[PDB]
Amino acid sequence: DQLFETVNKMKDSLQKIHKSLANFNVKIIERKNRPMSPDDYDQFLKAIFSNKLTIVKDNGNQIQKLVKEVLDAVKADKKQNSWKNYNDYVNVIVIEGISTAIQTALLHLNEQINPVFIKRNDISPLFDIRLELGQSGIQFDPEIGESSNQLTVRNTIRNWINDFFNIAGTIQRLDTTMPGDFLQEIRSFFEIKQCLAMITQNLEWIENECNQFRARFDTYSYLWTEDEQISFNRFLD
Repeated sequence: DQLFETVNKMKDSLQKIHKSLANFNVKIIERKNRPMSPDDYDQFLKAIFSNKLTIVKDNGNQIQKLVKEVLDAVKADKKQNSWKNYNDYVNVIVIEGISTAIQTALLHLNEQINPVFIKRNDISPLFDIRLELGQSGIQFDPEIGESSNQLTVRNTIRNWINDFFNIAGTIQRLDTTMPGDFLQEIRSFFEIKQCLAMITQNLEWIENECNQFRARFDTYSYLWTEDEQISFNRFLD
C-alpha cells in the first residue's frame, strides 16, 4: 500500500501535468470573421492574450503545487541526489510541453499568414493597411517594413510572437532559483526556430509582391508630387 500509494501519487502528478500542459495551449490567436485593422487586432487580441496568459499561470500554479505533493508522497529529502534528478526531469516535461504549446499557436499563425494556404481556401484578408499620399514617399500606417518606430504589421506580429515567449515567465521555474525564466531554453529548441523562421520567410514574400503591387501606381503618379509648379512652368515655356 504505502509504496503503491507513493508510486501512484507521483504518477498522478505527471499525468495531471501533461493534461494541464495540453489544456493551456488551446489556440494562441483567434480571427473574427471579417477584417478590422492593425491596432484594432492589437486591441481585440490584448483581451484574449490577458485571459490566455492567466489560464497558463493558473495551470502553472497547479503543476507547481502537484510537485510538492510528490515530496509529501515519497517522503525523500530535497538535498538527496535522487529527488534533484527527478526535480530536473519534471521541469524538462514542462519545457518540452511549453515548446509544443508555443509551436502549436506559431503553426496556427503560419496557416493564416502563409500565402499558399489562404489562396487555396476562400479565407479573407486579416490586417488592414491605410495608404496616405506623401510628397517625399508613399506613406502607410504599417509603412510595409520592419521600421522599429511607430506601429507596423511586422512590429505588431513581433509583439504577437513575443506574447508566446512571455508564457515562459508565468511558470517561474520548477528548481534552483525562484526568479529564473525558461525563455532561454525555449529559444534553443530547434523545432521552434524552424516555425519562427517559416513565419519570417512568409512575411518577406508578401512585402516583395506588395512592393511590385504598389510600384504599378508609383510609376507615373510619387514623381508628380515631387515636381513643383515653377518646374512645371519651366517645362511648358
